[PDB]
Amino acid sequence: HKSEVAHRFKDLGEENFKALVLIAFAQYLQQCPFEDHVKLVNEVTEFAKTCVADESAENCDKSLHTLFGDKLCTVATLRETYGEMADCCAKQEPERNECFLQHKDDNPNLPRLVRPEVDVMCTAFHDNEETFLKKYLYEIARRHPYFYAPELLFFAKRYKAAFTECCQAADKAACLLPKLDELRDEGKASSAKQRLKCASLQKFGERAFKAWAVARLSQRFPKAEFAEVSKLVTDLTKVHTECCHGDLLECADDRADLAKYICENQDSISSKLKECCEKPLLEKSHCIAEVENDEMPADLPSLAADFVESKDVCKNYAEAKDVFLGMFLYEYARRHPDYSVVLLLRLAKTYETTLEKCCAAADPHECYAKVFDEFKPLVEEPQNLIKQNCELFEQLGEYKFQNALLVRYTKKVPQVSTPTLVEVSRNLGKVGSKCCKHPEAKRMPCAEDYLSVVLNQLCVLHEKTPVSDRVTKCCTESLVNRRPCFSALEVDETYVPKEFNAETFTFHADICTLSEKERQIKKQTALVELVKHKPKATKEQLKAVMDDFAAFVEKCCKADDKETCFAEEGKKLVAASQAALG
Ligand SMILES: Cc1cn([C@H]2C[C@H](N=[N+]=[N-])[C@@H](CO)O2)c(=O)[nH]c1=O
Ligand SMILES: Cc1cn([C@H]2C[C@H](N=[N+]=[N-])[C@@H](CO)O2)c(=O)[nH]c1=O
Ligand SMILES: CCCCCCCCCCCCCC(=O)O
Ligand SMILES: CCCCCCCCCCCCCC(=O)O
Ligand SMILES: CCCCCCCCCCCCCC(=O)O
Ligand SMILES: CCCCCCCCCCCCCC(=O)O
Ligand SMILES: CCCCCCCCCCCCCC(=O)O
Ligand SMILES: CCCCCCCCCCCCCC(=O)O
Ligand SMILES: CCCCCCCCCCCCCC(=O)O
Repeated sequence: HKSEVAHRFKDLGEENFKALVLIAFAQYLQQCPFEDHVKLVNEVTEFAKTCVADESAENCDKSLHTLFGDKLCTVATLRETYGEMADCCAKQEPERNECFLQHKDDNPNLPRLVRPEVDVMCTAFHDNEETFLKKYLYEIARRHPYFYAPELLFFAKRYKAAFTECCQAADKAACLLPKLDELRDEGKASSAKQRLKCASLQKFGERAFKAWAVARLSQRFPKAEFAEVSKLVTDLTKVHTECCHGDLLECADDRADLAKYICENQDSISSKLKECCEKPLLEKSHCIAEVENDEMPADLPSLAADFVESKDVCKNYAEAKDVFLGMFLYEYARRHPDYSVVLLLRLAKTYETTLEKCCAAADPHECYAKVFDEFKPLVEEPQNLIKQNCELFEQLGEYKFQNALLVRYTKKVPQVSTPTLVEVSRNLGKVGSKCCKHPEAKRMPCAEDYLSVVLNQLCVLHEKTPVSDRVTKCCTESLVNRRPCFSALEVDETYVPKEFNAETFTFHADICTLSEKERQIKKQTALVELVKHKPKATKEQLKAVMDDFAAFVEKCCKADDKETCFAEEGKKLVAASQAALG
């Protein structure tokens, strides 16, 4: 408007305003103390208020970036603490803002943030709700300088809502701790997703991204016209290019403009944007991003007509291959919400691979008159797995099932950090329950969304601590082949069973006194180690020793003494195993 500051304050509101400014500065000045950021926020906020009362007061005409940069440069110890970053204060705005971007650190050498006791958290919440929430928001923000601010804000309110509900409950911990875990996990998945897209836009390219967006937007807005979808994909692409550069304000405006365009064209995109569009800026785009799939028109012909029989097909394909394959993808995508984008892309690639060789023959219509046959095996696969796993996830519960993955993966690539094997296994497990719950129509898309992050996380580690090239092969394979690659790893047969060591299996009674998350992650570390020492063991074998061990501990937690039991009735089990498996 006449003043940017004013305008952002007016529609964001004072409370949200204060919290975003805090997250902003917390992400650059990651080293300064909370108390300092509060002075800052309050200052900036008093100024904002100045521009709201008189939208023409001194300096209110300045742009946010400018103002932001000016405040960053007033920090007395900028150069002493951030050193080179302080040099940014010498450039002329555009360059300055760009300079600040590139100096923001991502590996803040800061201590892991620990979860204090429920009683103290609850007490802290109660005594001073704002300092408590804003303090932790500041803590999460300075350790994650790239986590999109608004989204972090959105998480805070969930944290606030969980304390609010739990701290005044009967069994606080049992109420609170699980919700805090659902937020930690969820919070990590979100961080991972946004870095993955920005990475993909880098690797795979702007085109591949678009292909991905068309598939995704068509499943969500099946009723819209290819032209309409296509318009949204071009915009969606920019939004994410700019956003991936890292400027919070630019990124925010792009998401806002798009969300507004979508709401002003509702009846041309979806009939599911009712709610979201009534919401205020902040929540609007976010809301839209999680909207449900509109229903597809019952009418809808079939792909056969326009993509196989129809004359002009090779003609349409040569005039605009990209737009053409875009329409294929679009038409298929909107008819199949239950497919994972990536699956939709193999289909699209395959179709392309056929028209490329087929429109080169003397009579194509014959060459490609059976493409849809090549599609069946490609679709059946991801489906059949989803079934094999989700069904198995029944016989056994999450934990007992994570123990199946655990063994299966340790035997594929046994030369991998045992604690990385435990994390990945457990993570796959959670993916199994977060999804297998959904109906046979949201499964594949869910898995795709969660398996991806888990897979990238596992590649990032493998990238930093390489070991097995097979994984490397999968980690450097194509966007569309990553998963199948992993799903095709066979048990490794070159493995040299790990040197024995009874210590790795030496246990004590200190475990009859540990929470689930504890007991588990230990019964699982031995299980993994047990496979690396005798990978030639079978499921009947391990499903046996897993019992001779489990029900063994219950016998030491049922004995007057323990230490002896956990060594006496132990070792007795070790030998009874180092024999029954050799
Ligand atoms: C990245 C991220 C982490 N967290 C969680 C994970 C962190 N612990 N660990 N590991 C915890 C630190 O308070 O917050 C969150 O709530 N939101 C987020 O966006
Ligand atoms: C669609 C989607 C996007 N994101 C990313 C993309 C958003 N940025 N942009 N553009 C970012 C917003 O926090 O989160 C996400 O974390 N989960 C999702 O489901
Ligand atoms: C905008 C974010 C506001 C966050 C307020 C967070 C309060 C978090 C307590 C977190 C305890 C986490 C324990 C853990 O991750 O292991
Ligand atoms: C002086 C510091 C000013 C910081 C202002 C931050 C404003 C953030 C607005 C974010 C709007 C997001 C809209 C959306 O995601 O759809
Ligand atoms: C203003 C944004 C409205 C977005 C509605 C999005 C439905 C999105 C499925 C999106 C996958 C998006 C990836 C990205 O945005 O970078
Ligand atoms: C208006 C935009 C139309 C875009 C049409 C895109 C068609 C993309 C086919 C992409 C195949 C990608 C295969 C791969 O990335 O490995
Ligand atoms: C020790 C490192 C192990 C890394 C394991 C990566 C495993 C990826 C598995 C994907 C499995 C899909 C299974 C299924 O669909 O039924
Ligand atoms: C404990 C792990 C449970 C895993 C269940 C995995 C279901 C995976 C479905 C994968 C579909 C992949 C589709 C694709 O890659 O194109
Ligand atoms: C040298 C002998 C090493 C034995 C290692 C045994 C590891 C057993 C893990 C058992 C996990 C059982 C889980 C369950 O029963 O629900």
